[PDB]
Amino acid sequence: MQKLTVGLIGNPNSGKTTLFNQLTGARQRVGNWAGVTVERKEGIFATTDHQVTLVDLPGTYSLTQTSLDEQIACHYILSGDADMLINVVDASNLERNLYLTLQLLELGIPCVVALNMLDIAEKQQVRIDIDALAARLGCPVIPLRGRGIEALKIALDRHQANSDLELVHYPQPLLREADLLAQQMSAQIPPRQRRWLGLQMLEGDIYSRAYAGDAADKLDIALANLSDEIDDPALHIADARYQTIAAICDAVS
Amino acid sequence: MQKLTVGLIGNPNSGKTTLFNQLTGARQRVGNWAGVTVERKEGIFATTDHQVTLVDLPGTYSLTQTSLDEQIACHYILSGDADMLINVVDASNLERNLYLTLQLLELGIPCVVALNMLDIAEKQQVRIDIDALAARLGCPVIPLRGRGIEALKIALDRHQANSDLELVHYPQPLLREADLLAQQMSAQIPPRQRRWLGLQMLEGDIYSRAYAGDAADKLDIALANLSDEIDDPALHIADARYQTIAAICDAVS
Amino acid sequence: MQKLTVGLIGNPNSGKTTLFNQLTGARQRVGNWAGVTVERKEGIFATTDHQVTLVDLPGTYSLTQTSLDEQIACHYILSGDADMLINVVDASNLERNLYLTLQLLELGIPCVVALNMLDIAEKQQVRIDIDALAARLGCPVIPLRGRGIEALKIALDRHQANSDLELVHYPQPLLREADLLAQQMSAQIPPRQRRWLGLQMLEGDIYSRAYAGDAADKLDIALANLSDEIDDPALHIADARYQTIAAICDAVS
Ligand SMILES: [Mg+2]
Repeated sequence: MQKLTVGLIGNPNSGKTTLFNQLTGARQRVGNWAGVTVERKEGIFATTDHQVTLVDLPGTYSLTQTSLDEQIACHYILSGDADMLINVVDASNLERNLYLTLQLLELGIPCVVALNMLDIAEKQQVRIDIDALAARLGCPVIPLRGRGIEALKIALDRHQANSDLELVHYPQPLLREADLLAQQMSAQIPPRQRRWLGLQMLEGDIYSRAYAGDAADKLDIALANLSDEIDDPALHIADARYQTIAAICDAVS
Repeated sequence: MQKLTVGLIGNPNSGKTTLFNQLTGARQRVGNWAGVTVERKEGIFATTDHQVTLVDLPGTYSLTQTSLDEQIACHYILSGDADMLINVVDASNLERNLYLTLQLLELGIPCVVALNMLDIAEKQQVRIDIDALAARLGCPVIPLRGRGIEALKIALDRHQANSDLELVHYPQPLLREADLLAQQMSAQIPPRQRRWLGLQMLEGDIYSRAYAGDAADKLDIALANLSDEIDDPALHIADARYQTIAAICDAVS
Repeated sequence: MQKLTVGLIGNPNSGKTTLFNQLTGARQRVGNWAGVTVERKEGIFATTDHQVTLVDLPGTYSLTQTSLDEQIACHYILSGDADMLINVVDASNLERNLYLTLQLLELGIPCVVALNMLDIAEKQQVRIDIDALAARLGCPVIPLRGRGIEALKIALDRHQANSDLELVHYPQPLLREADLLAQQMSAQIPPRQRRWLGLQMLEGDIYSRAYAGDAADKLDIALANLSDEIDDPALHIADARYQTIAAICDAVS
């Protein structure tokens, strides 16, 4: 059976260790994240086609104060160590969850959404439309009797590449700059990421500057172009992302 | 920012002035429709890409007694003045609303559906499936905290062309004639419209004859062909449109 | 009007004679299935494009003890007598119904699902999402005031070919053998069926061996290959089909 490294990532409190313990059972071990004493849990389970190494990522609300759990998930996410991500998403706080989701999706990392706590969503009287959600995100959405798990495993095997949906609608000025920023960036990172990194820099993401290399000192002269062409830049971006999530939610829940 | 002329159209009582006042705020003015003393409200708002001139069309149940509100919406709709239409649709009377919708869709006018009064639909215990509705119509469907509006604006920018769905299933005889009628028609009107006009003439739409030009006096000899090949013609057509709406509704609500 | 032979097939008790009596009214007659005294009801109704000969198939839970109702539906299904199938499916026992459905879909027979007893599903508090169901199955799904019937008729005309969805996710070893089995099989049966037949043989379907011809005595040496490569074979297959239905249901109901 083929090897596959999957990252497990989600918001804190959103059922991420439950999923990990059910998937790996006993075939798990605990180490520390390199250089720190933060715990790194790792595990293995078998799908029809793969033998999967599942790495439990620290629980987080955003990829971009700073935080160590945060620097860890992000650093790992940008490393390419992972062939694919299982994004555990709490159905009963769907909007706040999709924030992390969209980031993974604009990065372009092959992603399977594991939609949980669907019992609480019923009580609280929320219904998500699974497959409408899958169509807007561009990636399979699996609702979790060990059913969800089997369905989740199969999706890991069958899913290869998220659809390119251009999910956020940005001012054209903004994209022009994120792009001009993105060519000052290391060949070492894929295209979609360099775009995302370009946009993060225009948002005031300080952290991201350290991922940008050659594009640190071009933010000021990029902030040159936009002043003409526009602005409120970090404003337009946060907003665009906020409109994109608010509209999926109103369409699917 | 780019200019874009959008028509606003819907059934009376279906929340069409509310939407118009929210979109344009104060940047509106009132004139009269050319040649009459019927009020024509016009307004402007800004999307990410466009500066939109919104023209409020008289409220109507059908494009095809006669009526002046009716002659006005239709005349404007066939003029091409409008780059795009926002079709305000009352969720709580979805079937009766889609009648106007289908007409716009068989005409081929780039169309964004604004699905409102979703509060009344809840109480009355109706749920519409937004994105299944969007897939059957071939055009974005936006459910309206100023959320819906932002989602509506973004769709105006992103939507270019309705999908060609062949939505109504017609007897082949019927289409043969609507088509033979449609070549007797002015180069000045697009293909989809000339087909629609051909069909309207076979339905007994008297009004449409004045849009047909050269194809007035061919209805009798078109009604020649169908007598052989079929009939009940105005019957088959009204019915086909009625089946098409009834099946979308049963599939999405 | 064009001729079209449709088979009507479903589980017992799932409303299959009601649908048949409504579609054909009085234009029905009763005969016996060739060689037996089992009743074969046949009927005719008119669609917009076709004049349909509807043949009522014995009610059944599976295509693959043995049974005569069972041998009859299957034999007819593999004969190609039918240009298309109307699969009547009880919404209130959706999972148990889809078992028969999947078999038709892996065979590749142009299929229209007629989704009934939607009243009982409401009471029992089940909602099916029609068009999400249609998208996963690869075939139109029509929910049945003579509405459903009209919508059903139109779909018969418009539907030509199920989408190829590879619905069940099989171990690659399994498919390798079902395929090697499938070339030992008569040119007389289409590709998708010979694959299905290959898989049925590896499942312990005894009945299917008589459809396989030249591939009877290769099951033992096919069971050669898999022992190496795997196993639990009939296990993996039944399971794969069970996961596939369980995941559609969790996604659409
Ligand atoms: Mg849906």
